[PDB]
Amino acid sequence: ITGTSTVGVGRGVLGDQKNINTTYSTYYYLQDNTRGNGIFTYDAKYRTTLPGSLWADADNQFFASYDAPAVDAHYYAGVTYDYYKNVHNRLSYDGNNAAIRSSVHYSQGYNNAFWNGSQMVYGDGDGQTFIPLSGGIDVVAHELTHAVTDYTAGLIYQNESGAINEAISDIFGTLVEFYANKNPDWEIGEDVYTPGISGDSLRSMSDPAKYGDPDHYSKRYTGTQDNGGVHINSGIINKAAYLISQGGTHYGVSVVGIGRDKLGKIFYRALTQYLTPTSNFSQLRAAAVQSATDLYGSTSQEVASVKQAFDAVGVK
Ligand SMILES: CC(C)C[C@H](NC(=O)CNP(=O)(O)CNC(=O)OCc1ccccc1)C(=O)O
Ligand SMILES: [Ca+2]
Ligand SMILES: [Ca+2]
Ligand SMILES: [Ca+2]
Ligand SMILES: [Ca+2]
Ligand SMILES: [Kr]
Ligand SMILES: [Kr]
Ligand SMILES: [Zn+2]
Repeated sequence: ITGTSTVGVGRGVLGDQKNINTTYSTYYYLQDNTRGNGIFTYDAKYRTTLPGSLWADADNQFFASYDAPAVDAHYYAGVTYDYYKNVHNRLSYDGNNAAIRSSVHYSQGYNNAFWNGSQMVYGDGDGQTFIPLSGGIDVVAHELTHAVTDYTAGLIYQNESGAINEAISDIFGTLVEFYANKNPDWEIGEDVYTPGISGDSLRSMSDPAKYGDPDHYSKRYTGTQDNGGVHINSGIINKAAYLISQGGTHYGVSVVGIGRDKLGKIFYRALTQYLTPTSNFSQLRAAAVQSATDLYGSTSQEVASVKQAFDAVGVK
């Protein structure tokens, strides 16, 4: 909408207060004009018709329980935009400052979030499996990263390419969580998953097997559920990424860590310059090796560590 940029204040899903960029024109809308061509957050009103209505508020204060998922979807989309711009010199998901749209209060008791090809969509959860999923910065960044993937490598959402697609979203979701630097970890979704159970999460990158997912190619799933295991076999790539960053010895193979920043540079370059819609795990290894070679040199530690990490998870 046309209006003037304003600054509201509210509380997110976890009860934390934060400022949000809004737009005033009769109402205060969740429209952040400070980033690209805007970040826009919508109310889906417990229905499934998208996007719903641009979020309107009478007083620029967003402290109601109903407001909390919107506050966080809006704010964490901003953090994610900032990460891609400041760290990777990428302007929004398309690289040309496309408007970023999210809808919250999608459906009833909806235990998921997704990119629908055009926007992000967040359920509220059923209150037992999840609380509203936009409360997780890693989840928000995971979802927006699907848009980045779709505009770049275009990894098909099934089988190995789809597991790479998922892992890219978990990797950058985690790197955004570290960028914001509030309780960062290598787990996915811990802030919104199972409010009655402490210390768990949806997936672990450091130890995928803790939540049932493979950590070696010899344990990959090859059935048909979950689009051929895209959220399952992502554990193999997540583990490789974790080892590149943090190091470790895994199934007897030692990896010298190179840190999160270099992990992000290598995988961002692989995603945007080498991966294709049909890339498989072996092709991802080759893309990561080439990316690290471009950035750091063929004789570098970074190249050697990428190779060690993929060796450790059984990907040649
Ligand atoms: C319990 C769940 C939270 C776990 C998992 N989801 C995630 O980890 C995050 N959402 P996501 O990975 O973005 C969904 N992915 C998803 O819904 O993919 C289908 C689609 C394709 C094209 C258009 C619209 C939807 C899942 O879906 O099993
Ligand atoms: Ca209000
Ligand atoms: Ca965390
Ligand atoms: Ca996390
Ligand atoms: Ca929990
Ligand atoms: Kr982005
Ligand atoms: Kr997620
Ligand atoms: Zn995903």
